[PDB]
Amino acid sequence: NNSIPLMQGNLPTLTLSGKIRVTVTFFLFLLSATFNASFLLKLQKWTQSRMKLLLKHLTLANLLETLIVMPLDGMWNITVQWYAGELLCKVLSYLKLFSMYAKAFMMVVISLDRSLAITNSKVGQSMVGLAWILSSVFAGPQLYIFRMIHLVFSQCVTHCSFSQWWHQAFYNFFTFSCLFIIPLFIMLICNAKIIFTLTRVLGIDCSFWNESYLTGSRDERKKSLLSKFGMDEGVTFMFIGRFDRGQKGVDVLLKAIEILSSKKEFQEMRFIIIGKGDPELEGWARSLEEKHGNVKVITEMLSREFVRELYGSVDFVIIPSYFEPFGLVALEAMCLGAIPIASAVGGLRDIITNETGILVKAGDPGELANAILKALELSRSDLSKFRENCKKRAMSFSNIPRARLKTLKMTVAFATSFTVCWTPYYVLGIWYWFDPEMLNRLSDPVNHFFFLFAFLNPCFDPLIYGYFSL
Ligand SMILES: COc1cccc(-c2c(C)n(Cc3c(F)cccc3C(F)(F)F)c(=O)n(C[C@H](NCCCC(=O)O)c3ccccc3)c2=O)c1F
Ligand SMILES: CCCCCCCCCCCC(=O)OC[C@H](O)CO
Repeated sequence: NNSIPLMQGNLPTLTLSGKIRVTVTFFLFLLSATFNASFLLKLQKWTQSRMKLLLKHLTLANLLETLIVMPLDGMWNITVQWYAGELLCKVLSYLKLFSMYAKAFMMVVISLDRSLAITNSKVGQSMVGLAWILSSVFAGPQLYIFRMIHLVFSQCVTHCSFSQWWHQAFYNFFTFSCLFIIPLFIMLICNAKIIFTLTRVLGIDCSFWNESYLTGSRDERKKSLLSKFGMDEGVTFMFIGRFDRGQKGVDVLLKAIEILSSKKEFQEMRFIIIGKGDPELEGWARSLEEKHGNVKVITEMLSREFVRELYGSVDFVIIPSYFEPFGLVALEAMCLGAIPIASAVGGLRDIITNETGILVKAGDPGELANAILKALELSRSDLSKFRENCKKRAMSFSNIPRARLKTLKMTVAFATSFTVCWTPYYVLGIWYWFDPEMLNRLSDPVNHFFFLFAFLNPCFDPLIYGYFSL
């Protein structure tokens, strides 16, 4: 009853505009074929690494899915009758699923290898072998379950092949998951990690944010700055952010300061808080600026050159944020030698280790107060190895080899192309599965369009490599 026309078209006859549309499909077939062909040749002529090893097998599955499904579904078997024989109906139904299982499992193997590469052997080729293995084993049943029926005219269908209704439901469910949904799952997850890396890497201009441009010794830099402002020398914490309520944490710091205000070791501490935003939060800071001469507040925005000034002079960066999935202030800061004190709320949770700063629970004014107190209790011993750890840790987060970087940006493009182009094709597939009478509500122009939109992905893959090839 509720099956899927995987090898059967839905046009009683061929309209003139149908013959126009098949010619237009022939175009996209030709763009795809000659391009993945000319990209395959580029690869062997460039063989006379592993990221090349995987692009060959992806492009090989691209060519294979283009040569099999574009003529089958787009040019030939588009009417409701099967014009070949029973043998070519079981072989072609096999090759159709085989070439699509293979294209997906290649995007899975690349998304998996590159997600690992952000942390030259045999494992490289055992992945793509498994990909061709699974995709050939998963398409096996299509040889037995498809048959040519002539009850009139002939068609290549699964009718009267499964017994119970559950035998067929689980088969088509298995086809959908292992064709699109499960790969999309594995892909989106692996490419989510690569997105975090790229954001950090392409987000720190290390050619600017580095300590080679500073002048002289670090404590000279601090004396000179602390009297530039107009306070005397002491342990220095700094905050630079938008004055926000429930967002960046300036209220937490301010209340933490007022806890630390009438205290025992408050006299040794300097605080430079910087930022503009809501107005009631500035009057709080600026009132602590008149009650205490070791609290400077700067709401005028500064120069790019003067932020690097401070990161490599202050003793600590207080980063009391509520939500910070990337953490670039902490990486600029650490790149210049400053020690971070931040709330474990995202990238700060991942960026600050045990020997690279002090993490605290977010949103608590106290506890931050005790962190600021722990930080000063460990300043009596001169922290030089402590600052080199942040310099090197933040260095790695912000820096990536050029070569491994283009393949990183490449993989994210491959995935987005697959996610974008194949999602409309396959949801109408699952939509049809739940309600077959949905087909009676869709154009021939839009059925044709979402067919072409899907095969934009495999013929633009070669374009994605070439683009990120400088
Ligand atoms: C496990 O399920 C699977 C597995 C693999 C592929 C398909 C698969 C998908 C996802 N779509 C997308 C699609 C629809 F489903 C329904 C409406 C519109 C579209 C559109 F996006 F194209 F607009 C296809 O069109 N075909 C083409 C398929 N006819 C095969 C013969 C060629 C033709 O029909 O001319 C078909 C047509 C209409 C309904 C169901 C199947 C597919 O085989 C599939 F359903
Ligand atoms: C847009 C269609 C496909 C998109 C694939 C995105 C993969 C999902 C991971 C999202 C991670 C994220 O933080 O997204 C934010 C990104 O900076 C958007 O500009």
